[PDB]
Amino acid sequence: AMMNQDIEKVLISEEQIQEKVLELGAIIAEDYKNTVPLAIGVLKGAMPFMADLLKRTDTYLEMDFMAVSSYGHSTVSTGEVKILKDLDTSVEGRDILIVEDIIDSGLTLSYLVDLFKYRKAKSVKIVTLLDKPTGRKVDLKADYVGFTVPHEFVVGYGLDYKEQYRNLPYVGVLKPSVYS
Amino acid sequence: AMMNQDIEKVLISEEQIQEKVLELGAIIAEDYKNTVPLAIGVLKGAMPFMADLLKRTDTYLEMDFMAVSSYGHSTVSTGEVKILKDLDTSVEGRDILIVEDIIDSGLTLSYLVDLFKYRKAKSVKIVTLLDKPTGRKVDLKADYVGFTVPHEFVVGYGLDYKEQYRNLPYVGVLKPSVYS
Amino acid sequence: AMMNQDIEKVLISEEQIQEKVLELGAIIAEDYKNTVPLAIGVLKGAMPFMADLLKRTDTYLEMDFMAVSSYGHSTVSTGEVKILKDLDTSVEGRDILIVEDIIDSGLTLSYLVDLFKYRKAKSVKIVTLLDKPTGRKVDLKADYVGFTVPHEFVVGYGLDYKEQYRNLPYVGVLKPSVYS
Amino acid sequence: AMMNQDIEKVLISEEQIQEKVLELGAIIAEDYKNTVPLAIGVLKGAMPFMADLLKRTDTYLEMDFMAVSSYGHSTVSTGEVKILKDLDTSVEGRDILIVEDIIDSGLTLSYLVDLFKYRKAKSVKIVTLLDKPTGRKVDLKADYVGFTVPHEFVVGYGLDYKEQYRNLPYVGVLKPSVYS
Ligand SMILES: Nc1nc2c(ncn2[C@@H]2O[C@H](COP(=O)(O)OP(=O)(O)O)[C@@H](OP(=O)(O)OP(=O)(O)O)[C@H]2O)c(=O)[nH]1
Ligand SMILES: Nc1nc2c(ncn2[C@@H]2O[C@H](COP(=O)(O)OP(=O)(O)O)[C@@H](OP(=O)(O)OP(=O)(O)O)[C@H]2O)c(=O)[nH]1
Ligand SMILES: Nc1nc2c(ncn2[C@@H]2O[C@H](COP(=O)(O)OP(=O)(O)O)[C@@H](OP(=O)(O)OP(=O)(O)O)[C@H]2O)c(=O)[nH]1
Ligand SMILES: Nc1nc2c(ncn2[C@@H]2O[C@H](COP(=O)(O)OP(=O)(O)O)[C@@H](OP(=O)(O)OP(=O)(O)O)[C@H]2O)c(=O)[nH]1
Ligand SMILES: [Mg+2]
Ligand SMILES: [Mg+2]
Ligand SMILES: [Mg+2]
Ligand SMILES: [Mg+2]
Repeated sequence: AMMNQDIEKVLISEEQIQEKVLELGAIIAEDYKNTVPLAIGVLKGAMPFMADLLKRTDTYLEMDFMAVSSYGHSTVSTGEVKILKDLDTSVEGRDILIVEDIIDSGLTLSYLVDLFKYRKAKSVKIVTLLDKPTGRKVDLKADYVGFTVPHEFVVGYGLDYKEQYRNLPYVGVLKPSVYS
Repeated sequence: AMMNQDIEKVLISEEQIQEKVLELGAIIAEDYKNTVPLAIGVLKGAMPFMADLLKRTDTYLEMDFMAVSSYGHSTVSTGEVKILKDLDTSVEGRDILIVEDIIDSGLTLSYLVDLFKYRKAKSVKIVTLLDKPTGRKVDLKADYVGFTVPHEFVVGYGLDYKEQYRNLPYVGVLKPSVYS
Repeated sequence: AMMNQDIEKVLISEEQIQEKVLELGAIIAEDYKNTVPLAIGVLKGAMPFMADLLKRTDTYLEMDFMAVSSYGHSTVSTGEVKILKDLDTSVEGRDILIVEDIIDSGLTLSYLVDLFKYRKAKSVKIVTLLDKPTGRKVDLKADYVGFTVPHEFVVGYGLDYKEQYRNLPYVGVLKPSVYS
Repeated sequence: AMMNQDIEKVLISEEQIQEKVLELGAIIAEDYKNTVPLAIGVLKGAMPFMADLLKRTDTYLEMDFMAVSSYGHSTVSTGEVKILKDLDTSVEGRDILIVEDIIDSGLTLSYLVDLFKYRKAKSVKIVTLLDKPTGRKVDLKADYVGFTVPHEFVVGYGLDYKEQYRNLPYVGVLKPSVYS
């Protein structure tokens, strides 16, 4: 019983992830050299990428995190979600950088973006490791993108199937037999 | 030995409060007869008034509550507050009735008002037991008001000094010897 | 369309509730005359009763509130729940009084009781408006009880059916046709 | 202009951290091969270490997180803290692995340890990257330790001074001129 045996194929190895993280980190450090931004991750999936990205971003910055959950029907259509943990600091006047593992529908993330704008953020940018424009249900594009990927359910490096596989150091596609 | 000894004068007796609450309840019941509104109280102070008001509001309605805290000096400027407990249901398409004990500066309350408007509320109205408009730091008008009271620090019927005196059935003014 | 028309029969009218609230309040005020207890309500159902009870409790006290939600299978068997809003003050050394609308299974409430004991409460007592020893799934008895009632689903005065009827000023039994 | 100029000395380089993390990950993967543990990080500081550790832990596991804050002077005594974000799943019957960046006083961590034991955890173990046992205000031993470090205030790899320097890929000591 080993996780590797559940993966049909690899999409992005650890080597390529760390390479792209090094690239995005250096770009972000230069873009944010004249401000102390508030970098925000949405639990749970964004944590591994956010960890590796920010330690390749050589500039002063603060971290924070938010936890949200679905309301049921309203979340599936407008992205409105229940805030379980709000930010530990105010958004007003801050340059916000949202760090995400993947953008698929974009519903929830667009709700948070405009929420931070309602809270009078100085700016709101997005950096995502993976982008799936296929399943997009609102006009939302990330400012920084590590990889664009097909509409195929992947796992690893923060992305789960029923709360497991988040700890893989790579991203891959599960064998169809894994699903249940 | 007893709280009444700390009270210098009674500003609004229990009898007066229940008379106006009976009045407000009937008005609100008429205004919301063709909708199932979401009646929201902001902890902790609004709890006694919200309880007695909806007891007098003979119409179908749901209850919910929110808890917030300040970000320090940031809240004092725009009223932005940390959400500790969001609503249990979505705001979109709902008629929101915010139940408050008192509106003084209005900073925090206006922030929640436009938060719910950002969340696509069908309508957002405010009913407060006490209105202290002389303290406003923002333009915010309550739609339903029990009493308008002078620019003074009161206590009782939800309103606390250092977390005490909320359980008084009336609204009064403390003797200056109490402040420390 | 009026709520009264949905009630098959009344269990406790408003007059009897306020009478019992006056009785329990005076008992609690004497028992807690030599301490400033922390009175805690569990949202949402306990709010109306907690409001009326504490304003008939003529002694110094503090209020607080907690919000919890179910985990699924673990909540149905052991009462363990997710804390959505924790207390705003520490429990250590405090005399805790939990104010509840009804005790049926007792699972959740016994989890919170022993949680406060784990947090080194000086004492943990319970006051409940209604008690249904029928559906009890753990040995838990309230210290103060307003009314013992049969194993029949009631509504009003904080108790809901699908989030409605909480605002009734009395407790009654819905007509069977109301259910869906 | 750059953070490295604020650092007086590097205590544990990035290369050393990843070597030990690789070691810890393999050990933990062996110890948890016959269970699906719940790996819990305490925000914010544990995020970088937790990310790299589970990347090296080739076994099935779930991730979760908690957020807390202090009650003022009360936390300093028994470590009791306000829960801002509880776990997303129940603790009962689960093998809990708490992932920490550093253990200094141990007050807060011991409180969470016995909280999870109160919630009927099957087991509760602790892995910390850094151990500062000379600062203990309670008897708490970590089961897995990366490095033991002297009684000194460090920064980097999750550890902050006034919310900054978390994003350093190493652990260092600030120049005294930085403290204000
Ligand atoms: N494993 C995996 N997950 C995907 C994929 N695409 C989207 N998700 C996740 O599914 C959840 C719901 O996503 P959607 O709302 O449909 O799309 P969105 O990501 O654009 O919002 C999100 O987080 P969540 O799962 O609700 O939270 P968490 O897992 O981040 O804690 C998202 O991260 C994928 O290809 N693989
Ligand atoms: N006792 C008392 N309180 C007043 C009075 N006027 C305002 N407050 C309360 O003080 C807190 C902050 O007041 P302001 O910022 O000045 O006014 P605002 O609430 O309208 O913004 C609010 O709640 P809070 O105290 O932060 O929350 P909670 O106590 O409801 O939990 C508000 O309800 C008064 O005359 N007497
Ligand atoms: N209307 C009504 N409700 C009852 C009755 N008996 C129990 N409940 C409610 O159902 C929910 C689950 O109760 P149980 O866990 O089965 O029993 P317990 O009350 O002893 O814990 C509780 O709150 P909750 O509904 O989950 O939260 P909230 O409604 O207090 O927000 C409780 O208040 C009843 O006769 N009538
Ligand atoms: N930078 C740094 N921090 C240390 C050091 N030792 C302890 N801390 C952090 O300070 C906070 C309180 O520390 P103590 O109460 O003294 O030690 P304890 O965490 O073991 O109880 C904790 O997290 P926190 O800061 O309150 O939370 P967060 O920063 O993880 O969000 C802890 O992680 C150190 O040498 N350097
Ligand atoms: Mg997931
Ligand atoms: Mg107050
Ligand atoms: Mg209910
Ligand atoms: Mg810190």
